[PDB]
Amino acid sequence: TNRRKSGKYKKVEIKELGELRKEPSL
Repeated sequence: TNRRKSGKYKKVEIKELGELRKEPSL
């Protein structure tokens, strides 16, 4: 498996999983 906890992911993964479709706003 791939451990996404590598760390860039706080920005990277959250951004691409969501900002392409909804606001990156909280």
